[PDB]
Amino acid sequence: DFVVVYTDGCCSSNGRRRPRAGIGVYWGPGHPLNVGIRLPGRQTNQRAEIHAACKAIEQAKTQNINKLVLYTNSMFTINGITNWVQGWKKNGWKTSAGKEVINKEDFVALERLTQGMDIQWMHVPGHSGFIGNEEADRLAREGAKQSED
RNA sequence: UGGCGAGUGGGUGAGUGAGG
DNA sequence: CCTCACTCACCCACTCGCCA
Ligand SMILES: [Ca+2]
Ligand SMILES: [Ca+2]
Ligand SMILES: [Ca+2]
Repeated sequence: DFVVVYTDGCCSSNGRRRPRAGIGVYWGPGHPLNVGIRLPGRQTNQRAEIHAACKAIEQAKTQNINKLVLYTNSMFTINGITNWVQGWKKNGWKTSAGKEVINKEDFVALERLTQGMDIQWMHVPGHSGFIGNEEADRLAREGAKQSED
């Protein structure tokens, strides 16, 4: 009934001068939907993690899939979409310190995708998961090595 | 009061740069 | 496995500064 997918977002030189952010998605051994692309827009790891998910819900919708089990090591991504967003719409998208929520654009994009979607968000220990997370990371790393389109 | 920018030190986890 | 240096961003909350 459900489908299991592994996503990762990386970023070479995160917070440095020339950051390169990539995303990776893993469905199955040699699954043709396995992808590792350079992330357009601002080059951060947090944006890569959110949009690495985003691409998974994107691809699942093109497969008439609505029940998803989504794996990512980003507690930022998981806690934001499952918790913080509801309070953010209520307080005008303001962090605990009163400043604007930086990745609002990415979280709005993510939730817009979760509509009509039944996703079970699951966390992976970044250094203790099995080959699903390990590979998905490798797709992200090699995706950040590419140029944009 | 509104706007803006730095911190403080606990939590969540992430992504890195340089070396053995 | 070991060592230095970071940022990305949020939760909890109380402090400095800047502008009307
Ligand atoms: Ca984008
Ligand atoms: Ca104030
Ligand atoms: Ca850490």
